[PDB]
Amino acid sequence: CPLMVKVLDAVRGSPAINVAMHVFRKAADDTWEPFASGKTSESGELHGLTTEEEFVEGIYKVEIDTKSYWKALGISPFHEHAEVVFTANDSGPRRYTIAALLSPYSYSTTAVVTN
Amino acid sequence: CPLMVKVLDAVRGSPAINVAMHVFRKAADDTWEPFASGKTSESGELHGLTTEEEFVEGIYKVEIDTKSYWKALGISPFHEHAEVVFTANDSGPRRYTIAALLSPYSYSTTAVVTN
Amino acid sequence: CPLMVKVLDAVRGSPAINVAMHVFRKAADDTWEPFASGKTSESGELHGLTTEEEFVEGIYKVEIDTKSYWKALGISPFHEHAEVVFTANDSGPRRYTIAALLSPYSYSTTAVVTN
Amino acid sequence: CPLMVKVLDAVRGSPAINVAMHVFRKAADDTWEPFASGKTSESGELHGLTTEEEFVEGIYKVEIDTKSYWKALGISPFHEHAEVVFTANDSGPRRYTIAALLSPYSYSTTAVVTN
Ligand SMILES: O=C1C[C@H](c2ccc(O)c(Cl)c2)Oc2cc(O)cc(O)c21
Ligand SMILES: O=C1C[C@H](c2ccc(O)c(Cl)c2)Oc2cc(O)cc(O)c21
Ligand SMILES: [Ca+2]
Ligand SMILES: [Ca+2]
Ligand SMILES: [Ca+2]
Ligand SMILES: [Ca+2]
Repeated sequence: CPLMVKVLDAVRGSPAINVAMHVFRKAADDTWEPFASGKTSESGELHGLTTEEEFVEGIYKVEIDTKSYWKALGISPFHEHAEVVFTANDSGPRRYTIAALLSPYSYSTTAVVTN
Repeated sequence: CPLMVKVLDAVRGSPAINVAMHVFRKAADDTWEPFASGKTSESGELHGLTTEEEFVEGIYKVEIDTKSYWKALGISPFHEHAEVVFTANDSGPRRYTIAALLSPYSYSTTAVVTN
Repeated sequence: CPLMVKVLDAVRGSPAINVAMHVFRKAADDTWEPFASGKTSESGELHGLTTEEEFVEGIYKVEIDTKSYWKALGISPFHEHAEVVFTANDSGPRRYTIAALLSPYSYSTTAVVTN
Repeated sequence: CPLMVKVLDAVRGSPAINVAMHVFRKAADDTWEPFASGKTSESGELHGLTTEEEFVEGIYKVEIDTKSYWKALGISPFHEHAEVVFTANDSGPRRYTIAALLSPYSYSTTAVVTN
């Protein structure tokens, strides 16, 4: 699993379940092409987005639909979504875990990159 | 000053100085048109991006060039930039302060919305 | 003002107002003696805790009563308080701003140390 | 495993390995009694601190020795340690995951509480 996303809810102290996200990859013409999508599980994790072979060097964007998450909980949040944009595999294949910690008016995101 | 951006550096414990950013407003064709830009001051702040009359309801994106900041410090970063996408809404007088706390592999962003 | 504390609320997108805090200085017998205290203003800030002459090198602890804050808002919190423990060091003129961003089950704290 | 701690390094984008921490439990006389200790593994996690039977209701403090971690990497950080203080099991047994994201001048901590 070369790309995994974990989302946590800082209001409830729980995984953020059923959070939709879309991954894009920058094309040679500088447009964002769709790459993968899914939603987080009961553990707040989304696995299986891509494979080692398909996850080539490039600039990737993970768009996490945080607004829909908060609205379903009755909360009108500040952000439309959380965006994570990064260059991947520029020094060879790596495994990426992208984590997001969500509050209505704030989020934090980190990356753990392993060889 | 209806919109201010403040950027902090979590490695140095300092304002993040000379950080470039661009602000975009979402157009009707779902594209991002440039709206304002600047670089942070010695206090890590960027003021004067817009005026009350110009800052109408809509979806705005603040793109903070964090990669160039870490590059100038000789530190290898994860993100291409930090993106803050939000809806500005008219409900009484509202001033928006977007704050971002930067680390090489993580960032946090919050919004302080006041009257 | 060599020491200022700023507290923000990530659920409401606002300064965290009327948050009590106590500052302690570590004594030679490894106990915490009270040094200063106050409550945050309507801007979420607490100034005037100490003076340049009094704020000598040592280990300091800022205990922020986050539990009482969330209780007053009717929101069940995780932490009893938020603790910030640090060494103040003389290396040129130094002003310390401790910032804390509060959510019910999470907090973030940073230090901005300037001249 | 009713109590687990995970520590991440926001400068390197990696688990924070070999981070020492000590857990204390508040006694009836309001002193902090030692409860458990250990260090994080290669995955940045510390498991096996306690058991369901031993982890009774009470106020617990997790003291994470972040200063020693940064110093071994050549960095002089701001904080002496990261402290996480919380009431546990007040509504019956729960499982607690305490996470800390570390930077030299900042840290974030969250809790995931499961039934
Ligand atoms: O608005 C903020 C929030 C910001 C902040 C952002 C993310 C974080 O995780 C933390 Cl701890 C703190 O700190 C600040 C420092 C400051 O001098 C003035 C400010 O307005 C802020
Ligand atoms: O990987 C992480 C990191 C995440 C996190 C994200 C942003 C943050 O600011 C903080 Cl503190 C923590 O917390 C976690 C909680 C958990 O149960 C299992 C995990 O793997 C993580
Ligand atoms: Ca390459
Ligand atoms: Ca309206
Ligand atoms: Ca000295
Ligand atoms: Ca009870």
